[PDB]
Amino acid sequence: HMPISKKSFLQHVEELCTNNNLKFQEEFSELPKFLQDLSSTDADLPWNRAKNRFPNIKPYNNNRVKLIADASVPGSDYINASYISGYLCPNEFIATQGPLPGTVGDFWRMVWETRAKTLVMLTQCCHQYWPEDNKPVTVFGDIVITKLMEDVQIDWTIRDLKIERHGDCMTVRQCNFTAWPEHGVPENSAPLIHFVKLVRASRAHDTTPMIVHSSAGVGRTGVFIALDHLTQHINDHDFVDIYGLVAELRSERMCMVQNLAQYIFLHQCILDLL
Ligand SMILES: [Cl-]
Repeated sequence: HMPISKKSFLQHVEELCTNNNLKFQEEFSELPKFLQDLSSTDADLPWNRAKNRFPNIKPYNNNRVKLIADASVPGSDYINASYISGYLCPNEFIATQGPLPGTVGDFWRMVWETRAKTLVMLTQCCHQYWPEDNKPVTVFGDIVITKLMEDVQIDWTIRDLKIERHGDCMTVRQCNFTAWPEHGVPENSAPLIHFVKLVRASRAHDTTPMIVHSSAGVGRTGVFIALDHLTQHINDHDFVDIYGLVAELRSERMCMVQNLAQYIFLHQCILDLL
């Protein structure tokens, strides 16, 4: 196993595609779904199981996002969310599922406690966890959310939200990509790549994470985080290692880049960029 040079990349992909994606499938089937010997037992505890949309998609104990715990309430520290490294720093991202109705409060508690100023939503539209224009204030525990603005563009919608607790407050920008097809991957890579760049340009200049979500927090979320890595990488280097990147992402959250179509789409994006 080795990274692939930019000059060799198209030939590499052509070889993977031949004989009905024979080698693409072989390769993708080589990647285990999860890392052997990293526990995910916290996510399997009885008091946490209803906080997971899919019983087979769980964060690892070591890098799950831990909410402030109440010692008298088991599971008060739990959300199905994982820290994921970015290209320039560890813990740049949190990969999470879109909240379940019963974990909306937990989701906003995560936003508050991590001081996250940017959310990336890859679905439409799956529970709306932000206020409606006609009911623009919502309350979860001691956290209050106020919708401040909405900006609907062709391939995404931007929403600014105020979050407050005990009078302290923060503004959070939600970047909601709206151009992902109901089935399969985007036919055209350009809108998603533009969205990746837009999100990065909007980010807070502090060490706080960006929260990225999709239904399971692994498929579309994995593609988005992988593209944010790959787009930066190819500006600094003349080789690319999508296989190794996915193996690293899976070492931080099981099943990141969940299916062969998503894996192939990452290669198509690189082809389009070169
Ligand atoms: Cl979602």
